Amino acid sequence: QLLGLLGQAATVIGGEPTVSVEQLDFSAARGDVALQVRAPGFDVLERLRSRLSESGLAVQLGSASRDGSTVSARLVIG
Amino acid sequence: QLLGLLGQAATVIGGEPTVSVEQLDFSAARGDVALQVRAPGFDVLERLRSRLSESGLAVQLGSASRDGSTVSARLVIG
Repeated sequence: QLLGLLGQAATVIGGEPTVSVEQLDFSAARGDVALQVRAPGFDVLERLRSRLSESGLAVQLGSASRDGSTVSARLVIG
Repeated sequence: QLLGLLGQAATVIGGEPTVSVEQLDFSAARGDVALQVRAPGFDVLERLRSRLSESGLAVQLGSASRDGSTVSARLVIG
């Protein structure tokens, strides 16, 4: 079902213009979608996780850290 | 400017239910989306390429080979 999931996540992440997707990958073997994202701050990552989850997606937000103007984290979408 | 790219590709690929996405990776450094797909036959991969291109996506279909019941190839979008 990692086809509606992709499209839905992409639409939700597009509703957060300050979020950038640096890398993204899925494998059938692993079973989920992993995204490396950057955002101006942690509140934006939390909101994005909230929006993905609200849309019905299983989402995990990895540990975030700040470097300069942005924070970065790994998102896992079921 | 590729969240819609991925979202659009997911919709087009979803219109080909016999195609399976085994792996998918994107990288901003690379600048495109690579997909490892399988399908029952080459005609399905060619139809999928045609549909992605028809939808307005830049698409390249790598060399395909058969193993057992399926063929496999690499798709590059963007």
